[PDB]
Amino acid sequence: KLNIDSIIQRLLEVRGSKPGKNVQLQENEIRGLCLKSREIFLSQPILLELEAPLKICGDIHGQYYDLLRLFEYGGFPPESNYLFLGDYVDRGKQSLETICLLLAYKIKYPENFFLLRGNHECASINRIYGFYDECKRRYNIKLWKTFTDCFNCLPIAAIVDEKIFCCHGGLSPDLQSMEQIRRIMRPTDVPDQGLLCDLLWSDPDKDVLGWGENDRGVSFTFGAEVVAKFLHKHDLDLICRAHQVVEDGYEFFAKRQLVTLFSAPNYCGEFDNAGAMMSVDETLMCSFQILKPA
Ligand SMILES: [Mn+2]
Ligand SMILES: [Mn+2]
Repeated sequence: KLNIDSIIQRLLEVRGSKPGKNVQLQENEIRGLCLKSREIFLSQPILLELEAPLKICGDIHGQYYDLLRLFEYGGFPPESNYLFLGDYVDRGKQSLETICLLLAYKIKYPENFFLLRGNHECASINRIYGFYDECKRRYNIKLWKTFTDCFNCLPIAAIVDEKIFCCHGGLSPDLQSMEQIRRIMRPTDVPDQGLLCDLLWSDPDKDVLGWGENDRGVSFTFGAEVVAKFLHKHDLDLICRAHQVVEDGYEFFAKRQLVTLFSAPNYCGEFDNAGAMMSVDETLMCSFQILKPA
């Protein structure tokens, strides 16, 4: 029943327009995106094992016209393969269009386009930071619930070519084995502590070395020694995460053993930050494309 091509065409029709212009899909169409993407998310592993070549993006937060920007720099699907690290909704003004385009591409190109869960893909959080209000304002609360059901099935982490470990937040002191991630059962809401919480909420910290307390009031911080041991233990070369704004769009930590990516330029209209996108080529060489704020 679902006309994906037409949905994608209408979402892209506003390319070039000044930021703010809405796209108005029918409720039934959005509901269809959620239900069909949810089938796909559940049919694929919770810990994705992906291969290069690949583009990797961090937080978007409903900045739809920045998402379009990313695709014009990186290549509209299927010209490149994509992995997004979560935080698609909240704070920005066009979360619906952001998430709709992402889900549409996921349905169209399920083997070449991937979405991880971020900490905002949780109903207790996106109720407060804007997605609930955007849904209510534009459609209704029932549609917001349909999105939650779909968010609850997103995968949590990826390993790219057995060398790059990717997740929204970062590491967990509870993470002894990758099998622990593969055993996480979907759908689920994100608990307030534990492994799943930490993957979506933790942060690197330059002033600690081991594990520390996190100023967010949830989860932990980790230092360079945690990072080194994790990579040595699992025979990995790099951790790739998002979750924090970085002035330059990306930022290395711990002698380039971790990188933070952030893909929303001029975040909230408040910050003066650039957005970045990481390319991994077949040789596992990492490059960056930078989108300066306009
Ligand atoms: Mn975020
Ligand atoms: Mn986050």
